[PDB]
Amino acid sequence: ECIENYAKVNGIYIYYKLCKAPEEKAKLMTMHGGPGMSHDYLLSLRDMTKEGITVLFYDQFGCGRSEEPDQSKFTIDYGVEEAEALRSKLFGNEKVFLMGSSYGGALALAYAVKYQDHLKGLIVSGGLSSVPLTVKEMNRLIDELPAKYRDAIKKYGSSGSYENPEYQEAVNYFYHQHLLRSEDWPPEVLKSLEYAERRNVYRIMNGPNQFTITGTIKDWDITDKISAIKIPTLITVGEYDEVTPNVARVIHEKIAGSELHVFRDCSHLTMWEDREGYNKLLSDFILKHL
Ligand SMILES: N[C@@H](Cc1ccccc1)C(=O)O
Repeated sequence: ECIENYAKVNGIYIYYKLCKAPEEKAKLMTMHGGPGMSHDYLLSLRDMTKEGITVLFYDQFGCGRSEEPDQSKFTIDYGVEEAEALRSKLFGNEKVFLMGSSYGGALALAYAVKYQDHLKGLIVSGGLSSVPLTVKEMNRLIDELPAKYRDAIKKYGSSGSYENPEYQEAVNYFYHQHLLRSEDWPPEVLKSLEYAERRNVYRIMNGPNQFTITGTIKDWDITDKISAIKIPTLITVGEYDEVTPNVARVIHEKIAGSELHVFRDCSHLTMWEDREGYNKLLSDFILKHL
């Protein structure tokens, strides 16, 4: 199994899980989405160890098993230093690959913008360089939703009545349409969702739900900066991704040399909807840039 540990990182105790590859060829660091989720829903990327790729999972500040730091530290810039601190505290001066999903991708970009010198490659799956853009795009998704659920999200949404069952059905439908297109959501995914609903980070940095981004990052946007990323970048996105491929396009358009792969018939959690295709894509990318 993977080697887990609860070591002090950048001041606070963080939880990380290192899964070493039998014949290691590259170290891949992962950043879960949210803010407030956990590494749990990214475990599917573990398969890559079978491809000589060591994968490092870890719960960010206030997430999963890691401890919650002062609320003044609930920032993307903070997560970056946390990541760097973890990357050096575990691998030292070794250049690794960084992957980020959803908010984790945005975080991955932020990190890459400052610490790309420590990276051999950047992977952004369903990530974003601008929240407003992401919001401008999710609103469109809600409008394209069958009125039944659209009116509900818009009705109880303005009254902050997220507890209402009618609003729930809509949030459920939307999720099964742009978050994970499948009947049986895997435990790992439900665990990460459960975690975000039990900790504070999600409520403070993101907001009520997946498309109600009213938290402290509602205005985050580093699009006019990501252009500085010169390292090999692989940007993926699902056809029906809640963080639309158009949002991915913006990242691709800036990062020169970057690749943009849209997973057809996939949504946000493409690592589960197409675990084999998704993993093969990432592993092939990494190995081609050792
Ligand atoms: N909270 C969702 C989508 C999202 C991420 C980041 C910002 C806004 C929305 C996720 O990470 O799966």
